[PDB]
Amino acid sequence: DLKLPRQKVELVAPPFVHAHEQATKQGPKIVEFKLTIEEKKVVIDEKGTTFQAMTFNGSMPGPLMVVHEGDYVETTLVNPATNTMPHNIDFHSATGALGGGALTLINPGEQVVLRWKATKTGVFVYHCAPGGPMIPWHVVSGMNGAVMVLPRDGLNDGKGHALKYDKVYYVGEQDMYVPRDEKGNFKSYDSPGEAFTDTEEMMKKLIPSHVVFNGKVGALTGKNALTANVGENVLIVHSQANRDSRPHLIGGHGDYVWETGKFGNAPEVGLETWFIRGGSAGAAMYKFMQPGIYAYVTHNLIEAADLCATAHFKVEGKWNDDLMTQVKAPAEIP
Amino acid sequence: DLKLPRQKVELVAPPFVHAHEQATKQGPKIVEFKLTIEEKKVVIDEKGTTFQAMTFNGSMPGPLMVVHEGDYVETTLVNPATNTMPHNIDFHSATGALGGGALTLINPGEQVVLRWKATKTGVFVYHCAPGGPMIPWHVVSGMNGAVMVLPRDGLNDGKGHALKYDKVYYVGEQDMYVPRDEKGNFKSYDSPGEAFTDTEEMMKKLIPSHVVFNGKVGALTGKNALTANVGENVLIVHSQANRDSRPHLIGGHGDYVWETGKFGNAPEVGLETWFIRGGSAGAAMYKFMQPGIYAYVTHNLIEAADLCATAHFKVEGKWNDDLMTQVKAPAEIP
Amino acid sequence: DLKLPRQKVELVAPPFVHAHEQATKQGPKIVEFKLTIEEKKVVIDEKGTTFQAMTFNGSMPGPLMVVHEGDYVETTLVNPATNTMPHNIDFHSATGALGGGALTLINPGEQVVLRWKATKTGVFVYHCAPGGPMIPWHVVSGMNGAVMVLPRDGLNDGKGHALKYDKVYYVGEQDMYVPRDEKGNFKSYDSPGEAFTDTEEMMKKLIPSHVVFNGKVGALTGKNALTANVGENVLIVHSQANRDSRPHLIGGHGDYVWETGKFGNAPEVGLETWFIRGGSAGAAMYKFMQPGIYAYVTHNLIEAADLCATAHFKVEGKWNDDLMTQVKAPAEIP
Ligand SMILES: OC[C@H]1O[C@@](CO)(O[C@H]2O[C@H](CO)[C@@H](O)[C@H](O)[C@H]2O)[C@@H](O)[C@@H]1O
Ligand SMILES: OC[C@H]1O[C@@](CO)(O[C@H]2O[C@H](CO)[C@@H](O)[C@H](O)[C@H]2O)[C@@H](O)[C@@H]1O
Ligand SMILES: OC[C@H]1O[C@@](CO)(O[C@H]2O[C@H](CO)[C@@H](O)[C@H](O)[C@H]2O)[C@@H](O)[C@@H]1O
Ligand SMILES: O=N[O-]
Ligand SMILES: O=N[O-]
Ligand SMILES: O=N[O-]
Ligand SMILES: O=N[O-]
Ligand SMILES: O=N[O-]
Ligand SMILES: O=N[O-]
Ligand SMILES: O=N[O-]
Ligand SMILES: O=N[O-]
Ligand SMILES: O=N[O-]
Ligand SMILES: O=N[O-]
Ligand SMILES: O=N[O-]
Ligand SMILES: O=N[O-]
Ligand SMILES: O=N[O-]
Ligand SMILES: O=N[O-]
Ligand SMILES: O=N[O-]
Ligand SMILES: [Cu+2]
Ligand SMILES: [Cu+2]
Ligand SMILES: [Cu+2]
Ligand SMILES: [Cu+2]
Ligand SMILES: [Cu+2]
Ligand SMILES: [Cu+2]
Repeated sequence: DLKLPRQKVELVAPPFVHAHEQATKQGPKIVEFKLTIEEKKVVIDEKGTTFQAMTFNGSMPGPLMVVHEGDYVETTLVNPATNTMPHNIDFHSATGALGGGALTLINPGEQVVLRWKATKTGVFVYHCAPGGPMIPWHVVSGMNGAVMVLPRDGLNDGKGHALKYDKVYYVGEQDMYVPRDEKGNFKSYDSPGEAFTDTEEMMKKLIPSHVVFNGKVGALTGKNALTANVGENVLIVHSQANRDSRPHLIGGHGDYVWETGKFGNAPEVGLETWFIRGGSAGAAMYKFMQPGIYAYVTHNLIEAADLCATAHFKVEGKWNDDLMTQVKAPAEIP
Repeated sequence: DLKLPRQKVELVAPPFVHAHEQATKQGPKIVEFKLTIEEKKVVIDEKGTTFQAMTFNGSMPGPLMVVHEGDYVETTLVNPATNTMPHNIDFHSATGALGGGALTLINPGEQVVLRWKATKTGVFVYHCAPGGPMIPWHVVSGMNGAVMVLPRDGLNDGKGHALKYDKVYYVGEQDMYVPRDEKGNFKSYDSPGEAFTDTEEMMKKLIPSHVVFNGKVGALTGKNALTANVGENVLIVHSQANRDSRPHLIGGHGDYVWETGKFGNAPEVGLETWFIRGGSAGAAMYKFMQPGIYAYVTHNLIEAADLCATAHFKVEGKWNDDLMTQVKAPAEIP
Repeated sequence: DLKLPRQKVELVAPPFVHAHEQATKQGPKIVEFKLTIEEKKVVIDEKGTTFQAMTFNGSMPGPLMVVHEGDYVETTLVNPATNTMPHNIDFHSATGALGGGALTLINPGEQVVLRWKATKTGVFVYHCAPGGPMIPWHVVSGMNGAVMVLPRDGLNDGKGHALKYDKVYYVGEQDMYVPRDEKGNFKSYDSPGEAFTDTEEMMKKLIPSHVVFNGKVGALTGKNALTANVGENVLIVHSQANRDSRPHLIGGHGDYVWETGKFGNAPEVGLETWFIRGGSAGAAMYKFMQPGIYAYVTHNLIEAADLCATAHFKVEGKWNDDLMTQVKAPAEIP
């Protein structure tokens, strides 16, 4: 059958990304991944609101999988008996059978092994899609992540120059729909099944209660701020499986941006704000020039500041007064 | 006056497209079309919800008109006396007089003949726009379609290679605003006029009750699924006259995509999901690689699965195990 | 310290733009601007609805600032003692300190002077961002504008040809959130502070009551319509600091469009409708071909016609019957 070398990957939780090569001299391999589904009640904000989450590998988003063009991605999807619902997986990077969804439906207690050839480069969403109304419900419950398919020569700028990142982060954005009771408090539920009727009613009204990165308000702040140093080129992969987003690095730019997320297209340069279409992943790289704190947001600022969609970067290095300076500090008007 | 050959087109209902050439050796012609407006009460979902529709040629969307750059498009717009409202037409492909709207206002019982030169290539919306608050109301009642203006040399990839499609489909997406009564059932009305006050109130809240393709939930499924064979290159024109959409072919890609819809720009390649700005048409071509059923959706999955915005393709041919295979069918976890 | 020539600019209120060069033989300068914040109650519609606005220089949007790549932009931001709140400024064109926001927080009675180097070309949002939930509130209260950073050689089409505009207009789009009382009338408030709790509650629901250009329904109509002549190339800069928009010139096109707004990228050509991601500015140029009235809208037509987002152009010149003609005026159907 398929006679290529096998390579296992140990996935790591977002926003971090498992170790990988950008450019590689390896030829095609069968790259082996395991995703174990976990349904669990989680806390999504600083007020203690709870949420019936459904996850790949315990996280929102599911972890970033990284391969190269022409690799074969062999995923063991596991649905333990401790879960209540069937689940599957649709890879937007894959060709056929509803992205794999038609070949991966598993009941609690089952697993399945799907292989797909990575013929399309870029960052792509993966998500659960059991069928019918279950599709949006599983997705907005957290069951989505992304996979990055790099060219074997690494990234380029479309003008012949290599673009090498010093680090990569994966920001998965999640629209969440938590119903409220009559007096206006968020509801808690004993199971995903019990949450479904109220949650679907809200979903159909198309206004989320929360829009978060990495599964919670504030997830990518404080101890868990993203980091960089002045001089480092950082790739930020952003996904949104269900709803549009408009990423922006406050105090920075997107030096090279693939907003549609596909490396067969040259990046755009020098963006302020870019656009992640719901159902996609995109990527932006930026070389930090200034130390200090940055915020990384969706630039619907209501969503960013009030519904949860803000991350921070803490950046080390030397301030550049040529690029920016406070000529006169705040003072009384003359 | 204008001394060119005249060619009549027999329009066909969406999602099909009237016969045309891609590349042509014909020079400019006056291409003659007729659109007859029909106001009618229709059923829009499988529950039997009704809707006061306003249409060009009896369909939602109106039919796709196809011409070549430099042709003159001569449209006889007819508003029969059996209708209740005035109507007109604005072609986004046309130059001057509000796209034609300022030259085509016709009362019931009248017709008008407008000619415009097709100086801009791409796919474009056309829609009714009588004036003032009537503009959105006529559009979201169904009065919109599209027109495709092909280069005379056919389509290309921006790198010198021809792109020829084997077939083309037109998917018109419609945001609909059907009010509900106090207990939560959709309302029915005796005329568009009677539907207006409740419908406008809802419209201004910017949340549709239904988002459909080809005028109804399920229109492009079952007997009426789109079709292809493995090896066929299919062009999918997508329009949305009032509201954004994010098309996605589940199990496929956009091999070549003009998301802004204009053929003077090279297509993007290898997309997962693309973006149709409200007030526009875009186009994507894909060469099918795998047989089976595909879904074509807007990738707000709530809209797709719960509000109506899903089409199917049924594709014939041989499965390609190199691209995808089920290595191990669902089984008990060891 | 920084030993370059200083040049003062006298800002002008939108939609007009202060005098500037496109291509220039000047080298880098320190270009001096002053922005004075004004909190004020204004009328936003033809019904007399009032609104607690917060502005740079008294206008919504704040005025367009125009410089060239490599200039240094030195802004004196003034917060008079007659205001009630602290304020600051974040330039999306700037690098470091949250775009300047971390260096410009001023209480009523204070001013501050910030300099930033214009290292990124394009049109960019600037906006207030005091911190936390105040960020969206100040922005949607009106505290946003834009800055254009031109290449020193002026604009080009990406194919070696200069693009010179005959005039430029700045259309700032504002999503506004005015609460209603129980019977359904818009509320009035005595201060921004008093408006905050009801306004934030509404904001978080993500549906504006009004979407306007230049601060009011109808602002860019009648006496204050935009103007052009047949043959003139007009640049239209469009910004939206918080929420997406989809500009469209009814009866025209975007001949050259930078929808992401950044001049290091070639423009797209021949668009019908383009997309301004919330948190950005973009630009479109069009050479008028036909006289008469045009509407310039967001092509969510509900927003355009019903919530306020329509401007007009009045264009002088000779009608071109080759491009469009009414072959037969409205007449009884035979
Ligand atoms: O960045 C992708 C963009 O760059 C071009 C060159 O303009 O092609 C480059 O990237 C391709 C994909 O990695 C390489 O195959 C090619 O050799 C390299 O020049 C464009 O063709 C492409 O759209
Ligand atoms: O696909 C459009 C894109 O292709 C280029 C070549 O890079 O031009 C091609 O298409 C034009 C429009 O059909 C032809 O006139 C031209 O001859 C052909 O090379 C780009 O200029 C254009 O943006
Ligand atoms: O329009 C920007 C686009 O044009 C290209 C040429 O294809 O570069 C032009 O514009 C640059 C920025 O103004 C100039 O530096 C350059 O000399 C000029 O050719 C592209 O490289 C660019 O993306
Ligand atoms: O109190 N129930 O929503
Ligand atoms: O610049 N950010 O809100
Ligand atoms: O305080 N920084 O976003
Ligand atoms: O990294 N030095 O501050
Ligand atoms: O703060 N005094 O100038
Ligand atoms: O029952 N009327 O909405
Ligand atoms: O892959 N589609 O939901
Ligand atoms: O069952 N297919 O979408
Ligand atoms: O077309 N053959 O299955
Ligand atoms: O289904 N049994 O492995
Ligand atoms: O009447 N108060 O909303
Ligand atoms: O063409 N404009 O609605
Ligand atoms: O009447 N013109 O929009
Ligand atoms: O400008 N002449 O109508
Ligand atoms: O209006 N009469 O043909
Ligand atoms: Cu699932
Ligand atoms: Cu999907
Ligand atoms: Cu009409
Ligand atoms: Cu229109
Ligand atoms: Cu402020
Ligand atoms: Cu900002």
